[PDB]
Amino acid sequence: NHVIFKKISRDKSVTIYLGKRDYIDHVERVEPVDGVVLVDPELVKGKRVYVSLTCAFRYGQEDIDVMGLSFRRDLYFSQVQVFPPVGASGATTRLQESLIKKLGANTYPFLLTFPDYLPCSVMLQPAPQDVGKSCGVDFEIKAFATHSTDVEEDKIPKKSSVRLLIRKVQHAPRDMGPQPRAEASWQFFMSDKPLRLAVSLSKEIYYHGEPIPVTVAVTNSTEKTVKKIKVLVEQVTNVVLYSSDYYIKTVAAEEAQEKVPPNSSLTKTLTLVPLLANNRERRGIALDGKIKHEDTNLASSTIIKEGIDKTVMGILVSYQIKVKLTVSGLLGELTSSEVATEVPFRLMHPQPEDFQDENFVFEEFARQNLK
Amino acid sequence: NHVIFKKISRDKSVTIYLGKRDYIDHVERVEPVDGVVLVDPELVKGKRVYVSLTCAFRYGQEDIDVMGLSFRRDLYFSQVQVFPPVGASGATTRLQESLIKKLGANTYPFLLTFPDYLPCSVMLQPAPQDVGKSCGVDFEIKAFATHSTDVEEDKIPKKSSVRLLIRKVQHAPRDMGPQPRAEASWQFFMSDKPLRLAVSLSKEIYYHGEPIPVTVAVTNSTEKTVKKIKVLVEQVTNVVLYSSDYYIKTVAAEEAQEKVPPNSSLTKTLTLVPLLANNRERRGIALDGKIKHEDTNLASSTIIKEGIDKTVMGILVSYQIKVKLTVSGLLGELTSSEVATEVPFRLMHPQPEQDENFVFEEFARQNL
Amino acid sequence: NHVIFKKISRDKSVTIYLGKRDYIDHVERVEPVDGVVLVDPELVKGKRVYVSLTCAFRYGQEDIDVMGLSFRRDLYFSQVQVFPPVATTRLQESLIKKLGANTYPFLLTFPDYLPCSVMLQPAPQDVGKSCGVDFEIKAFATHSTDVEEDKIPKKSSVRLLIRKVQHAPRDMGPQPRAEASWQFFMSDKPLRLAVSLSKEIYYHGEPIPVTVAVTNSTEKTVKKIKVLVEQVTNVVLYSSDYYIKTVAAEEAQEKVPPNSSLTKTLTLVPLLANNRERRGIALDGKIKHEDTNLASSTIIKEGIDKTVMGILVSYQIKVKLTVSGLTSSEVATEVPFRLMHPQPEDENFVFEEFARQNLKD
Amino acid sequence: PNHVIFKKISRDKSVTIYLGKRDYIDHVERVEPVDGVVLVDPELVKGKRVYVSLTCAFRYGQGLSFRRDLYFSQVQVFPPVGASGATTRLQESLIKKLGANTYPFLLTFPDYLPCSVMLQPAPQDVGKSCGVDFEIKAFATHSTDVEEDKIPKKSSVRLLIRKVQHAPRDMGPQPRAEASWQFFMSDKPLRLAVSLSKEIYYHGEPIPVTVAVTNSTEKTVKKIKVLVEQVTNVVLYSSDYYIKTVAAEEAQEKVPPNSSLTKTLTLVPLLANNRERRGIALDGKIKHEDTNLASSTIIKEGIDKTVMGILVSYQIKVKLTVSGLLGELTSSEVATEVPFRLMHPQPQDENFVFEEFARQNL
Ligand SMILES: O=P(O)(O)O[C@H]1[C@H](OP(=O)(O)O)[C@@H](OP(=O)(O)O)[C@H](OP(=O)(O)O)[C@@H](OP(=O)(O)O)[C@H]1OP(=O)(O)O
Ligand SMILES: O=P(O)(O)O[C@H]1[C@H](OP(=O)(O)O)[C@@H](OP(=O)(O)O)[C@H](OP(=O)(O)O)[C@@H](OP(=O)(O)O)[C@H]1OP(=O)(O)O
Ligand SMILES: O=P(O)(O)O[C@H]1[C@H](OP(=O)(O)O)[C@@H](OP(=O)(O)O)[C@H](OP(=O)(O)O)[C@@H](OP(=O)(O)O)[C@H]1OP(=O)(O)O
Ligand SMILES: O=P(O)(O)O[C@H]1[C@H](OP(=O)(O)O)[C@@H](OP(=O)(O)O)[C@H](OP(=O)(O)O)[C@@H](OP(=O)(O)O)[C@H]1OP(=O)(O)O
Repeated sequence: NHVIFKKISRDKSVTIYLGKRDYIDHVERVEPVDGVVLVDPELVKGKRVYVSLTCAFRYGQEDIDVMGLSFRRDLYFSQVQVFPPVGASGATTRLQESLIKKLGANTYPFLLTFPDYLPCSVMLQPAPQDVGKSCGVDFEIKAFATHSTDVEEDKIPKKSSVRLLIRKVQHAPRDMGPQPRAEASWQFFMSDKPLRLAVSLSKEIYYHGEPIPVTVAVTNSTEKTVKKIKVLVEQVTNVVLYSSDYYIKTVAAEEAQEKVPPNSSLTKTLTLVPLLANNRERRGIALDGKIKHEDTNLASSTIIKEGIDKTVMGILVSYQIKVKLTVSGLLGELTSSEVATEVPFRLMHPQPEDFQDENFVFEEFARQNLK
Repeated sequence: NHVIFKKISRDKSVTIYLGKRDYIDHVERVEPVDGVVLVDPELVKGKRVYVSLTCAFRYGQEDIDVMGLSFRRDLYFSQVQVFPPVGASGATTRLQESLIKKLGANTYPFLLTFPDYLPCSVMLQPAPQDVGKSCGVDFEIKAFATHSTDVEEDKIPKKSSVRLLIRKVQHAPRDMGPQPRAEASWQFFMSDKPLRLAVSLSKEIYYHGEPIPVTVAVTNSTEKTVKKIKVLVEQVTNVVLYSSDYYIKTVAAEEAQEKVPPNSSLTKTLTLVPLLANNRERRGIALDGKIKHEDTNLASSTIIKEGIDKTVMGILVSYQIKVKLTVSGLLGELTSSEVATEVPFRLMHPQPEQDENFVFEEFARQNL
Repeated sequence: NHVIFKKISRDKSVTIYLGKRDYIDHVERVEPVDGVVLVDPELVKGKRVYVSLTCAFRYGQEDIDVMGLSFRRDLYFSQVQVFPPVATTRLQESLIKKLGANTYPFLLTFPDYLPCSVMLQPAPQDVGKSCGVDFEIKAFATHSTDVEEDKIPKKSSVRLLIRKVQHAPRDMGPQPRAEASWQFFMSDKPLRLAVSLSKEIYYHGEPIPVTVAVTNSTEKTVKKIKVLVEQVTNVVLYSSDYYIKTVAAEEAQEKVPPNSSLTKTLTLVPLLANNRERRGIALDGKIKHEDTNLASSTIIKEGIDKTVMGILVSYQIKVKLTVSGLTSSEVATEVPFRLMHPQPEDENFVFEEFARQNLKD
Repeated sequence: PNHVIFKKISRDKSVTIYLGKRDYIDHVERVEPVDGVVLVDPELVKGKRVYVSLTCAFRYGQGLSFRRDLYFSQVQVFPPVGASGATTRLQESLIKKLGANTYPFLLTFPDYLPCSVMLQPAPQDVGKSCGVDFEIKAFATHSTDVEEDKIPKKSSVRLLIRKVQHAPRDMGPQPRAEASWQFFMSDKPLRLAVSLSKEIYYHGEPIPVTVAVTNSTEKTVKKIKVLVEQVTNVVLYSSDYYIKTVAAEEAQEKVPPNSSLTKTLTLVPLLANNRERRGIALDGKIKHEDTNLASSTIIKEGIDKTVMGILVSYQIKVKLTVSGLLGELTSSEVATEVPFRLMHPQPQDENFVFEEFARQNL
């Protein structure tokens, strides 16, 4: 059963059908938006019906289209005509061809393609402690009807329109970077001996929901005890349009039970899973959708393409493993600083997959809320 | 108008005020860091506020897909309590007394002294051709607030803290004593006939921006021609912690093509001024600050104190005048020889020398 | 039968005879090099013959298409004249008698500030180049003309690469056990590891009785115990190369469950013989020679800068505990000890080529 | 112009062999095959078979003490085999110019052979004469009795050709060496850097050796000597070793305390430089005029070096004579080596002049 997402305009004149809510970016290419518009022929008599794909960065408010939104920047706009029909007006995908058959003769196809220079779905609502405002990158699919007045002013009524907020979701490319690895050593004041920390991850790209095995090697040649080893997944968010806001938040944390006594070395693998589920507080962190929606996750790592200015991504999201060592007789006595190293990794969704029609269930596009 | 440098914590609970960005080391003693912390009493209710001075050597940089590798050694750490007041700083300066008056109650003094065994501000980012990694000696003044609970679980909150990267700048001492010319001579025998090179400087210590008069005296009793004379100021950098990196870079150069023929002598005085300004490329040379900052200069000569192991200086910086003579060899020979000598000198900043009217300025140093 | 080691110059003008290939350093003093040079009087007419003792640190090897890079530092040089002649040992007096009237004595002494024979050829996985400390005894002839123009002809010379071998001193103070203990808290409950050796100094070939005592008051299980002899090598001239290699190992699968304690004594013998791979380890001679052993522990003398030793060699017992954690954690600790040769103590002479015997696989 | 053709005739005049060259080019990628023609007297080869063999052999001694065959190949020229038409223009042209009793042969070289190398020891040298020889032999076989065939010497003719090493299309990285010495009681180093313009030099080409002495010592570098040393390793039958100076240059410059000199000396390693032609690896006999220094051996990937018979390599040796040193603070020389390779440069009918194969003497 292929689930199809539909939304109908206030005036019932235009209905939009999409195969998915979420379209895959796997770096090499992006999945195009293929769907159909079902028009009521009586209600579109002498009208033109279009479908637009808009990518926009917004800052100040929670939607690209709200009265007195502090700042909007359009990253991409594309528009096609569905009605009256253009060319052969035959489908291009099996989904379209199948939907046209299942829905009848007032059904017209549209295909809107994504370019390679766009970010993925990223948005952020600040927590009470955070300076800076709500911002996001939204993807709007809008089917709307236009008509002519005798005074020579075309009209685009809201009641004749349907807008869907789709997600552009980051899935992994064919390859991945070298095994992440860090070495750090500290010689404390009045010490002749190093505290050595080595950190390794199994791989460079992890999937949302996948456990991250952080292997930690503390070599303690000091007379001090490592009292605690904390391993964090930190999310780093840089708003790079309108306002240079910066967020760094723990989205996963594990504290080892082992201490590392003087003149000894411990090697240990801690497993973390960075998940929105882990976080009571869903504000102050880069998400791929609205806080109130259930299908909303952590933002995937931004992947900047060669020779694309990072500013047109709007919000930069990166992840790192932070290993923090609490050392006895140190904080207050010999340092006012932390003992930590970071290892960067990328977090995204898994690689994508590699005769008769399908059986269609219809569902309202509106995403499900939490509880 | 005395300019005062202020910086405020993310949470606005703690603000730090310093008389200067740069504290003078003149060998005999180092200028202490005297300043005040302005605390918001509502936001530090039942908290302690401290100020630390940390000197640390660091080695390692962030390369993409290159293994993360870092080394830090603390060369000095000191901490006083500013709030609630106890007079940890043991006494008062006029600057503190004046700033307390101008800023209100909730203003509390701190004094952190430097010892005599520390290097001065030295750091280095490698150029593409250079083998080793970014390293430096940093001086951090940090004002931070702790809770009664933050001391027990060792998570001093970042938003309640403010850190300034000050410079420890090398000035010459007073009572320097009268100064010998820095001079040497070499006899290069070529077919048992001497090419004599004497190099002389006016003095041994020069100041940043001061012209260096290099007198070169070539006495050529050989049958060969000195075809070319190059005079350089070379900076020599030895990283002496974690990794034995070595850099030698020209920071000033003068080339005459004026020639010294057989059985003749030339004396020539070239003036060179070693300046960071002269260098398009600001990487691969020891600086006293970040490349991107405007107030950044060439590092001063390291001054190792009696009975201090040079390794605790982290980066050794020295300067020398290099004289290169291109010598012809015998007429119809497709190639010539080059002889060179060095004269060391030291490069540093000059000897040092009712309320005031205070202008307040963000600590952040100006970019280029 | 006292075996005497001889070697002759290309031109047959100078022949050198030594009592030994290997001279004993027992810390208090070093055995001096006493030998004789046999000259052909026809071929040395109006020439001077000298014998030099050189100790030198060397760094660098010959790699194809890799930039040639070498460093040499002489740590000691001494020279005496043997011919024409200018104390004596019985060995010299006896050899002079047995060899004839063209035989002349030399004595070269070692000072107390030198390392012992240490060298290293890197294994494929190792960064850093071949390096070593060599001891050369060289007999050579100069002409009345060679002193005026700084040339010494190679054919008139003969060089022996002797070893300076580290032995323990005599009348040594009695030895404390080499022992440490660690408490590894896991959820605020201690895993205690004690490691103890019978003594501080062991001899090459001597078994090392390592007593390991795990007291496990944790809720976790010690799944596995590894006990190693590790050799640690620090090149402290020219390049700060670092090598750490297992030269002996025992791995029990013996487990220590929660709220229990196990004591075990393993015997290890750190030997070059144990190691198929003879590269990447500090040796007292060339890999290809049969008499070659593991380097002895470096013995730095009071107020001697360790850098003039060239290569620092130390040994330690490493204990690794695999501990459960639901995979597992591994904790490890070291106990240092020193490894060297035992305390030290006419004839009929057999003559033998100095050249050391290779490994007839 | 005039293509010179090398001919030799059998004692009995029955078989004559014609070659385009005395010397066949090995340029690493491939080796030039031996293409020639045999002219038979049809009366004197009536009912006989004529063959041509290419033999490569290592020899040691002067019966030869030791011989090892490195390669053997043989073709039939007479009676004619297949079409019997030429394969090269040289053959086709020679057949036309010489007549209908002329038959072609092609003998190919494989890639696993050394080049022409031989050595006659000097009086001071231990070890005997040895070399790698390349023989082209045309001979007739016949049968008078059914129990055997016979190979008479008078019906045969042998040429000793050279396999000459010419440079490949590529070249190794620029040769470079650094050496430093701390003398006993000297805190301070004597540094020597050596560089060559390139990795491959040609016979007769000047070698610019750039020498950089940095003298931080209180001693004087009194002399800088630069040698081209030839190193010869006999790797069959007897492990003989020769190292000989084939070129030497001494700079006039001294390097005084706390100074540095950079200086380029030019050397040309040539057999001509050497009065003594014995004890050095040559590409031919001492007595012949066209004889040169052996080219550098080029060992191919996965070929055991022993089948090369004689290994020849070249190096630049730089020797520094230092004051107050030899006798006082060392019994040793101050020197470094930089390896390089030495070989020959990268590599209508014609009008034929005929010449006896025998090489010209000095
Ligand atoms: O972001 P942080 O890790 O907290 O540290 C930064 C960083 O300082 P360091 O990396 O040298 O510690 C900035 O330097 P850049 O990385 O941007 O080059 C520095 O800026 P300046 O050194 O140019 O002053 C800035 O300080 P500032 O507040 O002046 O921007 C400082 O942040 P902190 O306020 O935490 O020290
Ligand atoms: O390299 P060359 O220019 O040919 O000269 C060398 C050199 O002697 P000279 O420099 O006096 O000519 C060798 O000694 P050094 O002078 O380099 O120290 C000498 O051998 P010795 O080292 O034993 O003196 C050797 O002669 P030999 O090969 O007989 O050892 C001789 O080379 P030639 O033999 O080619 O003359
Ligand atoms: O010709 P040299 O430059 O003097 O060097 C060789 C070489 O010494 P190196 O190893 O230092 O190059 C031999 O050692 P290997 O090269 O074969 O490893 C060594 O003999 P050992 O192998 O026994 O050390 C031999 O001396 P000898 O021929 O007496 O055995 C010695 O040349 P010398 O004969 O002049 O010492
Ligand atoms: O032994 P032979 O049957 O008489 O052969 C000789 C001999 O050759 P080999 O010694 O290499 O076997 C000559 O050698 P040398 O006395 O000259 O060293 C050689 O002389 P060239 O190399 O000077 O030519 C001559 O060759 P050729 O006939 O070309 O003059 C060649 O003759 P055969 O091959 O005809 O016997």
